[PDB]
Amino acid sequence: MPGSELISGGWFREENDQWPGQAMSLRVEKVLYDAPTKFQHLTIFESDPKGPWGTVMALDGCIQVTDYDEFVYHEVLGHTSLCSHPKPERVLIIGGGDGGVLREVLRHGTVEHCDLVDIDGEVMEQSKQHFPQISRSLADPRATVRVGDGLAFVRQTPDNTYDVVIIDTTDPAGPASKLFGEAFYKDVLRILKPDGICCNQGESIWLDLELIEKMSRFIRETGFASVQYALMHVPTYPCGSIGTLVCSKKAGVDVTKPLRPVEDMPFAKDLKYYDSEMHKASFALPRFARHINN
Amino acid sequence: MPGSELISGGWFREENDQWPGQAMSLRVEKVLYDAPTKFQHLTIFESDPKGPWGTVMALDGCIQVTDYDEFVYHEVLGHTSLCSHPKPERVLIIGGGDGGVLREVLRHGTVEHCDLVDIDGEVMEQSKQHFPQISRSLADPRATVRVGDGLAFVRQTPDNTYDVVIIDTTDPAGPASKLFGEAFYKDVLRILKPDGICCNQGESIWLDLELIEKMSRFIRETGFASVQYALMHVPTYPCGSIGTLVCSKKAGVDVTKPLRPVEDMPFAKDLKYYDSEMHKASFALPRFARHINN
Ligand SMILES: C[S@@H](CCCN)C[C@H]1O[C@@H](n2cnc3c(N)ncnc32)[C@H](O)[C@@H]1O
Ligand SMILES: C[S@@H](CCCN)C[C@H]1O[C@@H](n2cnc3c(N)ncnc32)[C@H](O)[C@@H]1O
Ligand SMILES: NCCc1ccccc1F
Ligand SMILES: NCCc1ccccc1F
Repeated sequence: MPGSELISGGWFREENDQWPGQAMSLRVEKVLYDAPTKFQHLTIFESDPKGPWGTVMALDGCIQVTDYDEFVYHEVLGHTSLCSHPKPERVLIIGGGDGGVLREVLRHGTVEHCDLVDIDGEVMEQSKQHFPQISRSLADPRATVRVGDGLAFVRQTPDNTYDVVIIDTTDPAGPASKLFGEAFYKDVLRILKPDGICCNQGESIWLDLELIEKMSRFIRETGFASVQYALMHVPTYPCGSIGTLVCSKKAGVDVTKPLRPVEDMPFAKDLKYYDSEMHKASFALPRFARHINN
Repeated sequence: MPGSELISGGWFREENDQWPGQAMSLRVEKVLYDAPTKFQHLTIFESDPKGPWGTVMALDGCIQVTDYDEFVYHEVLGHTSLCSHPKPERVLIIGGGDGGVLREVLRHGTVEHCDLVDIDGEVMEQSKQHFPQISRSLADPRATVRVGDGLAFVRQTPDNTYDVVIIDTTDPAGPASKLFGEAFYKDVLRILKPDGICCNQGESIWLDLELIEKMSRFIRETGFASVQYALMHVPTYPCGSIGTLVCSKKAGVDVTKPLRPVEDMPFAKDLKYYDSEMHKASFALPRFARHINN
């Protein structure tokens, strides 16, 4: 819904009815691209050089990435999921057209192939033009990048295809709407191998607690053995955090203690947020929310 | 620096040169107070009833408290410090004129008396008027509230007076400037008993990392045996978080694991954010910030 109008008087103001009454605002130095795509309104701007945020991307008015803080969400989804799997060789990313989660997934030496399926091919194009440090991964021969709806893709995929499925989507308003639903997760379960792990963009414990409760419950009811929400610090998502529901197909698995610590891997010291202490800490939730995890 | 001009368009915008290029914005339903005090510009407003934030207070344009998320910082400062001490009987709060930390300190049965010294008497008056759930503590018989500069109060206080000193101040621009300084901390060390603990308003890992490291350095140099930063999730502070440096006078103290777990206390079930799991998780820092704690 929201579009070009959110830039006004030198500021981008993230006003949205998904978070009534509040708006994170970033100063605009230069707009780089602002257009409707086939699916979403896409805005990329350079923020004020006197601030640290760098380039910023928003879809349907909702901030998706900035240069300064993108490493948090991308490291958390990519490493919390793959470090919870015994030997993740085949990975699926639904959404993620900016390439960030793919960049982090492809740090793991176990990965043989990752499919990435985003509905909006302009997101991949503009990420290659304006976010080269996030998009470099897209060209890698381990990846097959497709433009398509994630629901339709999973309905064409065989049972037991993937070790890990990562659902990196926009908010429920817009083309991601059915990806927050039970029918979609039914198929995600089916396309995972017996030891499979999924994680998602699991929204906010401040704004979306009821949805998190609802989704955590229906994902267990579809047949995942366990679901645990990992909370992470991201300044430029609404209220300064986001979470991911980390789900295990197989019973007896505790995703909250890494199974294959990143520290035993050669790229651990290049990460800017994630490590095994952060992984365990991410599943400790405020008392008001701790019931999500038990 | 800033004042009434941050309300415009029906919104309050937290523009500040302490965080250039960004601003949190809240919709204003009704201004409740807006004026210079003896020391600071104080603004209180009721936010959009369509949003969750409730009443909001700002000093010198910097959001201090909202009804919806105040319990996080108040619980973390009050309980992380007192649950790290073996028997905290005498406590000093510098700043904290809203009374939130004092509310939390006075849940502990060990506390005989808490002194609170805030430079701005108008903050206590307005917090009683407009934040009763936060200020419900100020007139307790276990508290003595005085209006004055915390710097002089700590200088005048005799050695070995307190078990815990909690420094709940505004940002360094303004009357709290010298409370981020080494001379103040020297007096804090002096007025603590030999097994004393202090903690403070420790600013942001995204905006202030250099300041945080400088403080941790000089607090150690003054003679505190250990200093560890605890991170917490507060949507309405800049970037969505803040921290506290929790410092022990005595050697041999690990404040990162609770000494007296709050679960053994009768009010644990009343808290909305803090518990032992959150206390331990708070000291896990993102890799980029990890050098604060080692
Ligand atoms: C930009 S990425 C999130 C930013 C942090 N990496 C979210 C992507 O989800 C895609 N998205 C939204 N709906 C769908 C569907 N139905 N299918 C696939 N991808 C989707 C959308 O086009 C974004 O590029
Ligand atoms: C409002 S409280 C922080 C909000 C979350 N409890 C911060 C207080 O610090 C006081 N403050 C600022 N400088 C000083 C000094 N020098 N001394 C005491 N109190 C001070 C200021 O008046 C606020 O009431
Ligand atoms: N409101 C932002 C929620 C979100 C978080 C992460 C990635 C995409 C995304 F849309
Ligand atoms: N910019 C907000 C920093 C802060 C945090 C907490 C209490 C007071 C305070 F000023």
